[PDB]
Amino acid sequence: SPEQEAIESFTSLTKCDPKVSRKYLQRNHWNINYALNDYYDKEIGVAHPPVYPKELTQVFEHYINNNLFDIDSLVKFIEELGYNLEDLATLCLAHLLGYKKLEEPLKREDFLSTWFMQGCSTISDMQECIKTLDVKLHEDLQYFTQIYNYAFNLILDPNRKDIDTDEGIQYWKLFFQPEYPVRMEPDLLEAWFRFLRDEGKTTISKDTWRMLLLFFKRYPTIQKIISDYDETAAWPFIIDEFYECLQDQQ
Amino acid sequence: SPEQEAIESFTSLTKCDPKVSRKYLQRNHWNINYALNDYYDKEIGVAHPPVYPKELTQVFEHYINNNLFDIDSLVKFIEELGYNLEDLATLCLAHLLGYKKLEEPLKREDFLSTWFMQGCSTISDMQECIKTLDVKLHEDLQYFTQIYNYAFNLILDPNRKDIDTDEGIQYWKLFFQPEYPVRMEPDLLEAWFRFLRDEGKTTISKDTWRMLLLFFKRYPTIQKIISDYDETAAWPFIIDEFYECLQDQQ
Repeated sequence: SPEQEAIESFTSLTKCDPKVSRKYLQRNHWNINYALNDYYDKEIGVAHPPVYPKELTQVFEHYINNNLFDIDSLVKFIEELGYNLEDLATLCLAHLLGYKKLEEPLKREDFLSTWFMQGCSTISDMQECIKTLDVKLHEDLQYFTQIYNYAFNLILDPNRKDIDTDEGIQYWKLFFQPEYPVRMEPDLLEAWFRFLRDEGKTTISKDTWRMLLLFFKRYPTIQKIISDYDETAAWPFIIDEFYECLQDQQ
Repeated sequence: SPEQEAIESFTSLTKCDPKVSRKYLQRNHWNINYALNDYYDKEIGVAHPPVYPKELTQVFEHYINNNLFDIDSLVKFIEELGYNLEDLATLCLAHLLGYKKLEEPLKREDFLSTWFMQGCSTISDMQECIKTLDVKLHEDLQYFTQIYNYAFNLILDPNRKDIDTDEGIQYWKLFFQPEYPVRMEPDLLEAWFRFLRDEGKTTISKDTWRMLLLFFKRYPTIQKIISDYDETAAWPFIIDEFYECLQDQQ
């Protein structure tokens, strides 16, 4: 389709949002020549201030790959900011930017609007923002729980309902560090990892992921489990089995 | 099915979580008589502390209607706490409790676990919690935006993609009060409501709802719109049409 082709060309040549491509084409009777000419005439500079500061759109465009802000852009981006893909602060960023899955490319409007709302246009600003979120992860339990539950949804592969146990263990190790709001005994954590490996549990469901945070806040030590745990409560089976194995191990 | 019937009876008689009903039945060879007897023997009180303080499960059970914590329970509940269904603080509560839709009943484990995580077991505790969230709505822009976007998803009727304009106007009037982090001119807000009514716009889409927050943060006054607004930017059509009507109205 000739009109579809024109939008795609315009978007490639200018690196603009596709909605903006349709607007320039509509204003120029869908003739790409006149649309480019209209558009550039506008860039030079009775035009209007851009929606977004030039510094900000430049960041986005710097990391875009083939018209897409895709997982590679993101890794490159977080790189520049001073983090790793598997950092907890990166979950906070991804949550901030509205990622639903790390594989889906990030919309240009989602990037620009997010940073603009936070008053950021430079790498250096973006850095201060993320640092402030990382403080909130250490200090606000509601925000900590949002991110903890979010992490599962982001780890979760296309067309799967559970995560692999190695990735869940990798994240548990980050989330249950005592600088974060859910403090628990290290022996209990180590016992949990050993149990999952002994039992050869290969996947973790969303129920288990969520209930484990509640279980550790309720029973933060092995002695509190042995002492107080109610096997007729509403805990998942795997938590009951963990209890039986702790009680067997004394 | 006899086993399904037994779970349902047990759940009715005890007001316990259905997972707990299956556990007591499994421990008593699926004979409801022995299961009740096991269960009550346990309540009296070498039992274990309950998972949740008695004060907390009592709150839930006080508001439950016919085994369900349904919209009527919720209205009754928020009533007791000192709010109205249409309060912004109630969106914060609903978000806290994990409502996805106000019509779906709230799971017993979702109620108990939420309050327990927040260190609350009494009405009075719950009150202090909500007050603290309401402070966060006034002071934290990221939390304000989460709740603003959440509100649309909660207003959104079963099997519909857009909200009615009257409900969106009702919420805009609450969200764009100057005590909240997005400050804008009252004349502009009034012009927006008048435009939507003049144009006879009957529904608001999720795109429009979300972009309006960004539009008001970018152009908080009518003079800033007239002066700076770029009709070739990525704004929704209805925002472009609003601009044309503002420029016509001078």
